[PDB]
Amino acid sequence: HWGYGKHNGPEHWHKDFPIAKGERQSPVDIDTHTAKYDPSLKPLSVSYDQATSLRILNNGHAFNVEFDDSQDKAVLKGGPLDGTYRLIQFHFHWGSLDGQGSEHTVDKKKYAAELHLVHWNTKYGDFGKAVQQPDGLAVLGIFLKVGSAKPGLQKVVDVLDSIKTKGKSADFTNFDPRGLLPESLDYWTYPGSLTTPPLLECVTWIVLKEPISVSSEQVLKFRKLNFNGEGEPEELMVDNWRPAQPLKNRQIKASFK
Ligand SMILES: [Co+2]
Repeated sequence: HWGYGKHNGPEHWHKDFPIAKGERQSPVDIDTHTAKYDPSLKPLSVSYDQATSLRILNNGHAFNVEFDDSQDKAVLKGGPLDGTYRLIQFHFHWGSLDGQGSEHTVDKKKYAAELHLVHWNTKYGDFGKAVQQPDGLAVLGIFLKVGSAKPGLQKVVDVLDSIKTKGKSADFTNFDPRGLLPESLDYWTYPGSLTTPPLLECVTWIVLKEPISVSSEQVLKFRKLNFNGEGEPEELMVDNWRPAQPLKNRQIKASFK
């Protein structure tokens, strides 16, 4: 099936998913010298106080921390968005080396990892309907660099041993995603896609300018996860990132001067 390996990686995905060569694919390189400030934009509103995390799952590609999205508990509004977008899950993309791992790049810079907080537009009723719409999803992307530890990440790191292999899950209640955010909510935004198959062009991307720092120990534990299932030869879960795709007929807008 699709993956990040030697014979099924991003360069092959177009055979099964021809939209991989589409007009609004993600990620992209963010050129800070061509993105333009848009005074029409508003501040982001991140309302995560009532978030209800449920479970963490190794899906064979990354791990998802899943939320109750059956009410407006953890929502994203404002910015470029019209309406209300509910948090369904977050996950990360990361490298085998600290010099790669992010999906978006900034002036061609790769970060060590990238956090995706995935939200769907409540006007479409559920996630599966939302991904069929151009304005179905809002993904808040946050870069990770290696430096100091991120205290709010540690609960995630310490459950990883329990979900080492594909298809394992564990209870993951009472996790506060606010502990993953940087100080600033300044952002870039553009229209794009899911970065994994089916690569649907349903995402308003909101990529924060300020990275968070995680420690070398935290990243090393991410790199101990496995793509494989239990009882199969070990394939470390690293380098689960798609490279930058052509911008084509899009503009990246900044919320900040
Ligand atoms: Co992602």
